[PDB]
Amino acid sequence: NFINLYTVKNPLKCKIVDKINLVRPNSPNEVYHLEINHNGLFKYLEGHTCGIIPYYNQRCARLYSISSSNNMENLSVAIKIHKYTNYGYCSGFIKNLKINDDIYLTGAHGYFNLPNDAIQKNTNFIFIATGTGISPYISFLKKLFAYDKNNLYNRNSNYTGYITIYYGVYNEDSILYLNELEYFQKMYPNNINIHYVFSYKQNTSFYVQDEIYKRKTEFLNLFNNYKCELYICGKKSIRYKVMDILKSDEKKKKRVHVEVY
Amino acid sequence: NFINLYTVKNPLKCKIVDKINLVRPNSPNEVYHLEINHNGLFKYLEGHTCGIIPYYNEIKKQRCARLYSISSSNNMENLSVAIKIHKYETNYGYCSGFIKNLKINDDIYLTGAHGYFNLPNDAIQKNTNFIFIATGTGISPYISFLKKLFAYDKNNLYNRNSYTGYITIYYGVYNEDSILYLNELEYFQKMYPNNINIHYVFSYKTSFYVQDEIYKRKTEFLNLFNNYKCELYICGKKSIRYKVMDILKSDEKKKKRVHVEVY
Ligand SMILES: Cc1cc2nc3c(=O)[nH]c(=O)nc-3n(C[C@H](O)[C@H](O)[C@H](O)COP(=O)(O)OP(=O)(O)OC[C@H]3O[C@@H](n4cnc5c(N)ncnc54)[C@H](O)[C@@H]3O)c2cc1C
Ligand SMILES: Cc1cc2nc3c(=O)[nH]c(=O)nc-3n(C[C@H](O)[C@H](O)[C@H](O)COP(=O)(O)OP(=O)(O)OC[C@H]3O[C@@H](n4cnc5c(N)ncnc54)[C@H](O)[C@@H]3O)c2cc1C
Ligand SMILES: Nc1ncnc2c1ncn2[C@@H]1O[C@H](COP(=O)(O)O)[C@@H](O)[C@H]1OP(=O)(O)O
Ligand SMILES: Nc1ncnc2c1ncn2[C@@H]1O[C@H](COP(=O)(O)O)[C@@H](O)[C@H]1OP(=O)(O)O
Repeated sequence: NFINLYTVKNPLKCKIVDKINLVRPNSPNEVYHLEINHNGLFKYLEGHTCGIIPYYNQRCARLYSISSSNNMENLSVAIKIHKYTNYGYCSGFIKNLKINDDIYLTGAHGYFNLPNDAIQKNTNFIFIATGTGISPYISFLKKLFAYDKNNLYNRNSNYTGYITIYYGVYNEDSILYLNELEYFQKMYPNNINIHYVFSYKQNTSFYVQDEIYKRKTEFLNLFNNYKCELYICGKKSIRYKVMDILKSDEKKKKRVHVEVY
Repeated sequence: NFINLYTVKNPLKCKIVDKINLVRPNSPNEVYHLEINHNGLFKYLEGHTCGIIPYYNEIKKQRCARLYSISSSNNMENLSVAIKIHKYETNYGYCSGFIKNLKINDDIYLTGAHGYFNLPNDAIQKNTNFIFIATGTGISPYISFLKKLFAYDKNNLYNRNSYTGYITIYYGVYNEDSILYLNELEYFQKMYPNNINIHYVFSYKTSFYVQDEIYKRKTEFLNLFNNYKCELYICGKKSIRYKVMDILKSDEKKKKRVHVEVY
């Protein structure tokens, strides 16, 4: 496996290649996409998180979902900058990062991966996310659809499954990896469908779970009839309402994946 | 004055006196109330947080502290803290697992105090009114406040001994068994029925959270904040903020009266 190949006691020294503002000006969020050069040495599968040790050489690491596929030279992450101005520990660190600065990662973590024969089987997917929770799904799509930023005009994909995405963000200027999401949507309209759920519409609260609930029968159809592998990434609450819909098998629980923070 | 007396560099060595399950069986949560003996050495005002450094000793050199709101009053010998145990898969959060495994009389290392989520310095004398808004462990500093204002003493609950302002509490939790510090909260409502009003918003029951309840009765909330010069506090989830603020919005001196601590 690629898990724990690097730890806080022997982290990988990497370099920042790019740092991009991921949101657009109507967003109340501040989120940076980081392109990180790891000399081909950081090993990972799509869905894995990496740890970043702020100000390394307190030695405390933070987890971040990898937003790139295995085949790509550099790796990437999306980091929301937390504020209370004071910043979160890592938040403050990422904020003052400069291009070509050193950054220390800890070996692959987590098990939020694709089934190992997803392309062969054309397995269908339900991806549910909020905020930065979209990152692993972006890494998933980049793999399944053989994405290439320098070669977007070709395809290239042997994946013929159907992917449904439910994504909750504040507004549309808060949708992360919109470039990619809109691209996949245009290039593969028979393979992918996306429902955005914006929290700004309120002020009743209405979130991504509530949308799933509105589409209960359709959601049940996809999971049951199309044997979708079901993923949840973001708010911890998403769980109960979505799990309830399914309940209303052990063979089924292996098809459900959860990563909340 | 008390901020950063203890740091990650010089943490205060304390003792676990008690460790109590704060929720009741129908709760899906696990949360422990820790009584901590700091030998009068840890200084704080009501509303402050302390840091706990998991696995600290005099292993590896991970000094990674987490903040927890103090739920006791200054006058109490020991200090209180309520910690939700975070799980995934089971695996535990970093500090969560450390607290999970904590025994009575174990060493625990504190930093602090931290924060400025504090009462007005003359609240009792001026009998100032309050609106406290909370979710989950966000009730903690409000418990601290109440213990100071109402002169709470576990060993002398049959005495009145209290402040005569009005406090309105909006508290969002999963269900009844998930109410943290239900004993105290029920004791305050029984003993000071004309000085406190608690509104519970249960998420187990579209979504409907604590802000939505407040938006449901926004005119009365407006009247409380404006007609009673209430100090407004918000502790818990970041989202609460905007829904509540908007009603207030539709300023310069009224922002001195609003307090927010989100996590
Ligand atoms: C499996 C997993 C995957 C994750 N993936 C991502 C991801 O892809 N992208 C992403 O952005 N994040 C992700 N996270 C979360 C991320 O790891 C961090 O938790 C996040 O970046 C905040 O870290 P921080 O050090 O900046 O904040 P911290 O310093 O750890 O503080 C945590 C929060 O408390 C607040 N805070 C800190 N100090 C105070 C204070 N004294 N008073 C009041 N408030 C305070 C901060 O504002 C912050 O919001 C993931 C987490 C997990 C567990
Ligand atoms: C001002 C302030 C006051 C606070 N007051 C309180 C309080 O009174 N009571 C309280 O309980 N908390 C409070 N908090 C939050 C608290 O400080 C901690 O953030 C909380 O205890 C979680 O810390 P942890 O080390 O156990 O989880 P961490 O290890 O830091 O991880 C954070 C979350 O991610 C999950 N996670 C970690 N690693 C993984 C992984 N590898 N894969 C998947 N998931 C993972 C954990 O389960 C956890 O839910 C407060 C925070 C602030 C900023
Ligand atoms: N309990 C919840 N369940 C699902 N989504 C939520 C919940 N609380 C907030 N959200 C939403 O998740 C999205 C991303 O949040 P974040 O930026 O904190 O990661 C936002 O739209 C946020 O709405 P809100 O605007 O109410 O915060
Ligand atoms: N965006 C939100 N705004 C207000 N309350 C929320 C939000 N998301 C969750 N909650 C609720 O706050 C309470 C405390 O949560 P926690 O246990 O995480 O501290 C829970 O009832 C939780 O409901 P839910 O059951 O939907 O998570």
